[PDB]
Amino acid sequence: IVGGYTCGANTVPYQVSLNSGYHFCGGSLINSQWVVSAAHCYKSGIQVRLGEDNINVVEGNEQFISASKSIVHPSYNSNTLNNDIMLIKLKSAASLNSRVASISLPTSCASAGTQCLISGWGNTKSSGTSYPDVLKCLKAPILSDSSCKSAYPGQITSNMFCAGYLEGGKDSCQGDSGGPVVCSGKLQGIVSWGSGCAQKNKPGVYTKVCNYVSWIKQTIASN
Ligand SMILES: NC(=[NH2+])c1ccc2nc(-c3ccccc3O)[nH]c2c1
Ligand SMILES: [Ca+2]
Repeated sequence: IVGGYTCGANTVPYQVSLNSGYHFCGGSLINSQWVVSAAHCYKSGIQVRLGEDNINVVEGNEQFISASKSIVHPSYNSNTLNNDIMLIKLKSAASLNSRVASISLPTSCASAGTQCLISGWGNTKSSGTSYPDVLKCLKAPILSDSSCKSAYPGQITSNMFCAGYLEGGKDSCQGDSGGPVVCSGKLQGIVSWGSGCAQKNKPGVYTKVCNYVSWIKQTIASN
């Protein structure tokens, strides 16, 4: 996250870290045995880490659980990142309390102007790299579809939305992919892509979760 603030330990209780020997993507806990992330974060041998604040120090609230299966969206296109969403089922259910809790899926799609909370352990610099060990947060608004398509002509589909600042300085970044965009207590987006990070007129682009609720619910119900 570039230009964000330190969230504070376990203040984002649905945030997970996907680990394959190291943190490589974020994710959101949607129930005690399922995590939603970005399809471009897919790989085999994923261990889901819940209750994390400092990903390099075991502080006491962590739950490390392996994935039993991953399901990438049937229409995911890795060249355009359209339908960039995946589901991960945990080998055992996590123990939910105040520091590890699931986030609700939305009943309605959020509108431009909505302020949301984006979080992750991604790079905090726009030029250069500095990866933080504790969770960073950013409050940002969803932008109009007009501003979004104008910033990325020919690349935005109906399954994506932009959120951020056209002025730059604040954005999600590499290492934040797969994480949550929560607006009014509902998971409305998944950190998906951007052109660099925090650059002027290049806001972050997110998977529009409201368009996948039926698929998520039907998938969980049968697996
Ligand atoms: N600017 C942004 N909002 C952004 C967000 C997530 C990203 N994730 C990446 C990324 C880059 C290389 C490999 C995987 C990634 O998720 N770039 C990203 C950029
Ligand atoms: Ca830790």
